[PDB]
This record gives sequence, structure tokens and C-alpha cells, in this order.
Amino acid sequence: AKSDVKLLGAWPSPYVMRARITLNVKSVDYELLEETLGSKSDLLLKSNPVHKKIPVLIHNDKPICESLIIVHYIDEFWSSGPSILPSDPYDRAIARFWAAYLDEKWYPSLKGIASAQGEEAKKAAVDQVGESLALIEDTYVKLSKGKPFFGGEKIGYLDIAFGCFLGWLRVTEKTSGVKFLNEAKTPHLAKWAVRFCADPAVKDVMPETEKLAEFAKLLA
Amino acid sequence: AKSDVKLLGAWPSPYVMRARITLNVKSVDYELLEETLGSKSDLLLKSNPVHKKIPVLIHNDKPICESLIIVHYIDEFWSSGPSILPSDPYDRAIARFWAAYLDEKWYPSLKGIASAQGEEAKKAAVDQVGESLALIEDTYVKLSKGKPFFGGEKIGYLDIAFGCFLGWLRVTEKTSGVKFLNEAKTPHLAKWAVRFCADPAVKDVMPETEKLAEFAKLLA
Repeated sequence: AKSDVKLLGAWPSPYVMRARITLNVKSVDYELLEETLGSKSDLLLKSNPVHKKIPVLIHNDKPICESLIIVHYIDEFWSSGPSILPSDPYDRAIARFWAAYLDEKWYPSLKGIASAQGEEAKKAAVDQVGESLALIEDTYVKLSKGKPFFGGEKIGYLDIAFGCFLGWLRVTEKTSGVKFLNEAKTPHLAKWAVRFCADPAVKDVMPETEKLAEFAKLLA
Repeated sequence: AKSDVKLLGAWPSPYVMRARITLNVKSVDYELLEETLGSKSDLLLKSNPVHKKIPVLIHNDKPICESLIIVHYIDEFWSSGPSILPSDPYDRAIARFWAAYLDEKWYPSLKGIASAQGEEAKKAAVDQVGESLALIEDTYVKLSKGKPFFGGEKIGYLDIAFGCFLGWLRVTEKTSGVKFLNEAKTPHLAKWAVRFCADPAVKDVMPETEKLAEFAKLLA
């Protein structure tokens, strides 16, 4: 409820979006407090002194930090609602593994295209993103087992962990002039991404591409 | 068993040690395959193509990667054995949070002392480690609630996540000439570290300090 669940967030953040989608799945209402560009609020600094990052879930006045940990916490506290994590230990380990991969390696590589200077660096950064999408496509085929989502019949942990970046992916495609996730290159992910963005827990917390692209300009 | 559980490891690795301690707690026997310095084995390259890192747990011929995920997997698959993760959702989130902090921020800062050039850089790196130990000491007091371990009566997730680094901490103290974890500065952690290293799941997989210090020399 808004009385007992607060989320320190910011609408462009893919990490924050993970927390919002998961709360939606669990039918948990919450208040969302927006951070402003270029400064961290005193409330954020107080609630996440270690990292000073969003999201922060404040549940009954206790702060929980790090989006993937927050997603676990929401799944575990609100355990009677639809499950986010897979039920099987091996499946769980694999979903956790790919989410950690996305944060550690994949997402940082998106930004690397804009940062690259010169043709060899640009080609390298663009090629890397393409190679990783090929890996993620293969992984999707393996994990989904023919079902609509990474998590099976309904969105799960890995859908949320990857799908939270789709807005920034689309912006990166616009600015790089290369389409990475599409029918030709990643036909399975292409169908999945339409379904994911149409999911009622996702549809209104996923930023429209041009709006995010405008924000990307305001960014410095 | 050795037939169905293999661990790609290396005796100096704190990350690998997490997997060994957890298997020990669960009374799960396993075979350990050592990586050699300066090269990755073809078996490692095949079992962890994404990161090419140890540890890798190969359980019934399925590889699982990333030490903290491996610790979760062992806890969850071997669920009838002593529990590693806390039972409460909030406690779980907090233990996960501090383990992630240790890997992201704390452990990298240990190496920064040796890497620093000049007095201002050295002082900065040494001071940072001291500040973080003060934070970890406070966290220990809060989480342990007077019990011997972060996890309470028995070693738990966060004991394993922090304690796995004690060998490298002692080596860093030797090479930096500054003691960071001791009675004077961190009296609670000082008592805890003796108890942790004496635990039967830890005692023989924790490298003796001089041996690790010698390895640190062989390192380039």
C-alpha cells in the first residue's frame, strides 16, 4: 500500500522499472518518489548510504537496496502472489545467472557504442552488442521451451531483468543507427519483446521510446 | 558425491572457497579440479564460456557459475541440510545486500593499496579499507544480535561471503604493513574471525597466511 511501501525511483531507470513491474505482478500498491537529474535527494542519501543508488524499496520504513535483491524480496515477502523466480533450484540458478550477466556485462556494453571513438572502436562496440543479442536470443530459446516468456506462461525473473532495458535498447538503436533486436536477427526475442511490453504489469512503467530519447538528450 | 558433484576451483580463490564451505556444511562430497596459474583449462573454458571464471559447480554434468549463485543453488538443492540463507525475507535481503557489496566494492579496494602510487594515493586506499572495516564491524554487530556468526548460531550466507576473504585480508595486512581487522579496531569481527576459521566446514579450505603470501609473490 502507499502507506507501507515506498519506492525511491526515477522514470528512465531500467533498474527501478524492475521493482515497479514486480510490485504490479503482486498487486502491491506503493508510492513512487522521483529523483531529479544531477542531484541525489537527501532522502536517497539517507536510505542508501552505501551506494547512493536507486531503486530503494522502503517497506514499513526499512530500506532494501539493489534492484535484483529488491525483486527477490518482493517475491519472497509477497509469497502468496504469482511467483517471480522459477520453482526449480537449477532453473533459479540459471535465471539468476543471466540477470547478473545482463547487469555486469551486457548493459554496460550498450553505452560503449556512444563512447567509442573512431571506426575500429565503433565497429568493436557495435559488433559486441550484436554478438550478445545472438547469445541472449539462443538463451531465450533454451529457457522459454516454446512458452511466451523466459519464465514460462507468465513473466518471470529473467523477463523482468532483461525486459527492463528495452527502452534504452530502442534509444541505443536510434542513436547508433543499428537495429539489434528485430525479426531478422533475433526473431524469438522480437516476438517476446512485443508480448513483454504489452503485459499489464509492464505497459505503463515502460517509457515510450521518443520520450526516453529526449531524456537522453537532456542528459548532459 | 565425487561422481555427481565437481568443482572447478583453485586453492587461493576466495570465491571458490565459498562453494567448498557450503558443500561441507551440507555434508556433500565432491571432486575439486584445480586451475593452473596464467592459463584457463579447456574444461573451464567449456564450462563457463560467458565469464571464463572459477568457481564452476558441475552438478550431474550441468555447470552453474558465479560463487554467490552457486551458494544459493547448494542451499536450495540440498534443502534438508543446515540452512545457509536466513529464513526471514528481510534478513535474506540484507545478507544478500552485504555479500554483493563485498564483491562489488570491498574486495576490489583491498588490491588498491598495492596499486596506489605516492603518499596521497596510498593514504586514500588504506583509509578506505579502514573505513569499510568500521562499516563491516558495525554491520556484524547489528546482524549477529549477540550470536557468534552473521548467520546466528551457525555460519550463514554472509559469514561465508565475508569470511572467504580472510586469507587475502591477512596477506594484505602483511604487505601493506597495516592491520585492519584486530582487537583494537574491530573487536567483534576479531572474535568472529577466530570462530569462523575454526569452523569444521572452513578450517581446512582456508589457506594458511604464509602459504597464500608466497602464492601472492608467484603471482607475476
